[PDB]
Amino acid sequence: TIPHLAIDPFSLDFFDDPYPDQQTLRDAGPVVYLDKWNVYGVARYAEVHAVLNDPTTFCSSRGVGLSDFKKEKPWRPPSLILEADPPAHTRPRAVLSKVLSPATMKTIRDGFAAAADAKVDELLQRGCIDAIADLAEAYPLSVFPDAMGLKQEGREHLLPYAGLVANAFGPPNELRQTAIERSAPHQAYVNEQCQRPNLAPGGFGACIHAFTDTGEITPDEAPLLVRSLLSAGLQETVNGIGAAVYCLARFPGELQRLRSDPTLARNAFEEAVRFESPVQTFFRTTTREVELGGAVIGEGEKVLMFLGSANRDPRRWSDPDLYDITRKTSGHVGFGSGVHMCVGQLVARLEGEVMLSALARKVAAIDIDGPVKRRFNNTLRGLESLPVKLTPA
Ligand code: HEM
Ligand SMILES: CC(C)(C)c1ccc(C(=O)O)cc1
Ligand SMILES: [Cl-]
Ligand SMILES: [Mg+2]
Repeated sequence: TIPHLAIDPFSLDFFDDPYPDQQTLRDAGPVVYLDKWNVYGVARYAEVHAVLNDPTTFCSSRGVGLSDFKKEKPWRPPSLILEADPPAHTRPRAVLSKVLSPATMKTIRDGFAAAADAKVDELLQRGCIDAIADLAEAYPLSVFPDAMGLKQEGREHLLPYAGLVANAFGPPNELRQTAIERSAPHQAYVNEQCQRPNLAPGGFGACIHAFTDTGEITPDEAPLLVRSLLSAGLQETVNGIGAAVYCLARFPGELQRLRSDPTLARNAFEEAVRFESPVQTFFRTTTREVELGGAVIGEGEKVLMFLGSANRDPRRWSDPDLYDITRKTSGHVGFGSGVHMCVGQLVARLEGEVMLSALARKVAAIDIDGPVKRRFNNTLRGLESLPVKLTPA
């Protein structure tokens, strides 16, 4: 009754162009079985949304990668938020929500915007730049480590550690094996920066450590909560900003609309997150037998959610394969949905908004002027290099 498919969603060919295979996955049925990895798959919006919003049945504490923590040891100690279920998830989640709060965003917004404007001004002096290394990577690196309270030394480990974490959610393929082989220096750096003395006053990390006396978390939980922000706090936003620049380069009519109304910056970024979904896929594990999309799934089964596919499902979206900066983007699952929905999304959206606002006000044209290079990662979609010429307004 459930269709079996041989598509490998973690193959290099799939990463190179996932969209035809994602249509095949959607159109085969609401629930498929992926014989390559012995997991269930859901690629339509409806089932992805349903799974995300039923955490009791589709749990996260057995891992949100392929590996089942009841069967195998996690490669690093489990995240106290991403890899926890309610109720243990609840109070650490509340702490991170209050650390990355609206009030915090108000404190840091003016500086984040000034740094975005300064970066675009600097790039316009060069003209021909790499929109990944010089913009999508450089701008978050110029604001987020400082906002964390990290020292200057060792920041070159941050993006490698993030890529390692994302690769480690995948199956035991070459991408994952090589990531773990290379992991030791990045992991050593990140774990050390999680200790209270290494996080500057007033930053996100210091605030986590200050939140250890309310009955929500204890002092020995704060290092791993800092680790969560150093796992997820940079590379995903880098990919989203790079995706937005890629979209504006490929769809010049949308850059023209954005220039005419820079208040579209926040939705232009949200639409880039829907369109390119930096986090492509994520797993749950069933805790009991469940009926989903007419299929009966037993206990202890891995369920692979295709977030990027859900964000391009024509059952949910009109013209899903168009980049439309005035689209009603509410409801996309690029940040997840439900109790685990990205706790850092205010930071991501702030960074993306103020960068796209700077581009909207300062740049007249964005022309690709060199070979575009994709980065392959088991979980993340993103570019390695995006040569562009920037024309000033
Ligand atoms: C465009 C950028 C980003 C994207 C696309 C993204 C995507 C996601 C997604 C899909 C989830 C849900 C995981 C799940 O349901 O299992 C998530 C959760 C999370 N994200 Fe983000 N994220 C981004 C930026 C950030 C930032 C800037 C931070 C930190 C400052 C962050 C920290 C986290 C954490 C800690 C969680 C776990 C929340 C929980 O389990 O309750 N992310 N993210
Ligand atoms: C952004 C993603 C969903 C990939 C993420 C979230 C949280 C963590 C953590 O370490 O808590 C790691 C990665
Ligand atoms: Cl680690
Ligand atoms: Mg090798």
